[PDB]
Amino acid sequence: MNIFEMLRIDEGLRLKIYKDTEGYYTIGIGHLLTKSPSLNAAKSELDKAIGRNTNGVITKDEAEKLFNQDVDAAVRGILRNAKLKPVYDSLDAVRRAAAINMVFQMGETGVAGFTNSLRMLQQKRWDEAAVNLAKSRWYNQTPNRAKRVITTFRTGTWDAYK
Ligand SMILES: [Cl-]
Ligand SMILES: [Cl-]
Repeated sequence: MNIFEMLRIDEGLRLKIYKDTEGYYTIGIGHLLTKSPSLNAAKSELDKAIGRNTNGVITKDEAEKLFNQDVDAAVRGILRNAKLKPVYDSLDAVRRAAAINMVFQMGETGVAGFTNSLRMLQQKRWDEAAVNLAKSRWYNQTPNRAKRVITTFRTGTWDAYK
């Protein structure tokens, strides 16, 4: 298992514009297009992301290209962030994947707001970070996915995904 397989499980694949759990226009493997209610605004972000006239539909290869870019941008956002980088460097490989999953979902600004959880992850207080992570809008809105990520941070294994 790895970050690509983990995120593909959590996010799914859809080849046609759709609204995510928040009601935002999304396509591919969790690639957020725009928070605006306008479908025309989403189609135009899509054409621009892909470099052609999509009419709201993309192929599998294009979905995978966006996906690759987004995973890469999530990693590089972690490393440029003063709050995230120290935590990330302190973690083993499996739990590093859990951090990327969260950033991918909620952006680096969002995760960097999990100050107390971050401090506990850094101190390797796994059970306590799990409890504090669960006290969040994130967990209450998307509990199945959140539990999978929390379990990964708690155990250091891919068990929640196997
Ligand atoms: Cl893009
Ligand atoms: Cl969920």
